Amino acid sequence: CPLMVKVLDAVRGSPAINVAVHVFRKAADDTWEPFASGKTSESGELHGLTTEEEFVEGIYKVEIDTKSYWKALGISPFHEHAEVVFTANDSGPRRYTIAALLSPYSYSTMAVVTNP
Amino acid sequence: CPLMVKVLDAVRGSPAINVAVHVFRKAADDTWEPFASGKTSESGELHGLTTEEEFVEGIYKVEIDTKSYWKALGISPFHEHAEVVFTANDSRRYTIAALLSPYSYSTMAVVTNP
Amino acid sequence: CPLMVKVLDAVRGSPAINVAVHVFRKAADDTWEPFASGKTSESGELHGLTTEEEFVEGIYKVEIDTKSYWKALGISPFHEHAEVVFTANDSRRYTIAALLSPYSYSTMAVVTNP
Amino acid sequence: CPLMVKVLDAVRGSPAINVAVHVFRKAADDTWEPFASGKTSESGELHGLTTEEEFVEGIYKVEIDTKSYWKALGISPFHEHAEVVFTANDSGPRRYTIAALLSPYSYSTMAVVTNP
Repeated sequence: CPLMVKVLDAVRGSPAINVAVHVFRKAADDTWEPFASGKTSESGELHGLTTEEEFVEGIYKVEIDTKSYWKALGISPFHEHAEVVFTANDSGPRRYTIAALLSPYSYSTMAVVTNP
Repeated sequence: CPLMVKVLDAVRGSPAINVAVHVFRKAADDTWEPFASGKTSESGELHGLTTEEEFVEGIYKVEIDTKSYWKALGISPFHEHAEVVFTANDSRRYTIAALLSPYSYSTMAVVTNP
Repeated sequence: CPLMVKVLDAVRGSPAINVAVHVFRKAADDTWEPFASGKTSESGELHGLTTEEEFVEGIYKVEIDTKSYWKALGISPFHEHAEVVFTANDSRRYTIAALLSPYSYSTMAVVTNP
Repeated sequence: CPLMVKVLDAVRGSPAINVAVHVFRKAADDTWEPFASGKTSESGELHGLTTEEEFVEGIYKVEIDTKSYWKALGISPFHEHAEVVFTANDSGPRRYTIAALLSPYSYSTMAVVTNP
């Protein structure tokens, strides 16, 4: 898995389930082009977004739709989403795990980058 | 001061000084319109971005230039920048804080009523 | 003010008010000796814990009573308290910040030189 | 695994490997009694600390020896360790994952609690 996203809920002490995630890649004309999307599973993880072949060098944006997540649990949160923007694969293929820990008025995000 | 931004450095345990911050407001065509900008002070804070008159309800984006901060320190970072996107609601002062590490950041909003 | 403690609430986006904070200093027999205490203010801050004369080099523990904070709000929390343990070094002011959620907390130290 | 500890390094974007972890349980006389210990693996995880039978109700303290970790990487960090203190199994057996994200002058800790 070259790109995996994991989301946790710091209010419940649980995976954040059914969180929508949209990935974009910056195009030549500097616009954000849709690249992949999905939703987190019961484990809070989203696998299978892309492949080694498709996940070329570029600048990527992972959008985690946190506001929709919170509202469905009865909470009106601060952020619209959590964005994670990074250059990927510029020194060759890597595996990326993007983690996000969510609270209504805060989030943390961490990346683990490993060489296959 | 309806909007203040504070940035901290978790590698050195210090304010993050001279960090560029850009604020955008979402326009009717869904594009991001430049709204305000500046650089953090020696206290890691950025004051005077906007005014009560000007800071109307809407969706705002605060972009914090973290990559350039780390690059100047000779540290290799993960993110291009940190982004904080939120809706301003009438019914208060917003403090957006960001705690920076090379491969992680934490952001928090403190919303208080005068 | 050589030591200040700030506590924030990530569920409500506010200062964490009236949080009990206890500071201990490690004694020669390795036990924790009560050193200072108080409750956070309406700004979530606790000032005046100690003085320059009294805050000598040594290992200190700051205990933040998070469980009681959440219980009063009717929210079920994970931790008994948050603990911040560190060595004071001569060669500055310490700000210990804690950002609280029911099953998580983040703590940060800002160490600055007058 | 009723109790697992996971540690990540926010400077390197990697698991925190070979981090010593000491677990204590509060005794009847309110002293901290040694309960289990170990070190994180190449994945940043520490498994096998205890068993369902041994991990009874109580107040537990997980000490993560962060200072020793940082010093060996050339960094003089702020904290002596990261402590995580919690009541466990007071409503029956649960599985606990304690995660810690480390920086030299900060850390985050999160617990995921699941019912078998």
